Amino acid sequence: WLRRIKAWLRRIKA
Repeated sequence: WLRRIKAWLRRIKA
């Protein structure tokens, strides 16, 4: 969750 969602941040555009 420190490498997938930090990039999912890119997918979620949170």
